[PDB]
Amino acid sequence: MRTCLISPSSTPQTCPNGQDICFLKAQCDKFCSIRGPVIEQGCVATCPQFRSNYRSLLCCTTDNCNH
Amino acid sequence: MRTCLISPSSTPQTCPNGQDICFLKAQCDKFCSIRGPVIEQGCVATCPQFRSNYRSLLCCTTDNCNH
Repeated sequence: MRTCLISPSSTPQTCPNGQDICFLKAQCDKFCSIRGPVIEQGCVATCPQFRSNYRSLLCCTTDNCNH
Repeated sequence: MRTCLISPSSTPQTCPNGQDICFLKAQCDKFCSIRGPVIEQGCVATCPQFRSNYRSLLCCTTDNCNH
């Protein structure tokens, strides 16, 4: 069913079977002071658990909602 | 220190000690199409779990990011 925006181009793509949630994740690694968070967009079966190094995490259930 | 928006007024509120995450949950009633999801915003210690009636869940760690 679901189509989501995918990294790195933020282009809409069909989700793999069993993954009906779109996500947008901004996470800081050891290099956040050099280049800021890495942005990841994709499909998931379950909204990921929030981590202490996430600037933000959006999970949503409308097509291409993860922007 | 963390400040988050609180529903329904989009009011910035100082989070209590131990709550460093702002969240926005968009949750649908049984009939959602006319008025859209109910938007709940606040401070929280841990990002909430995603539920079967959620159109979106956002967790973030910058002041007033939960919009």
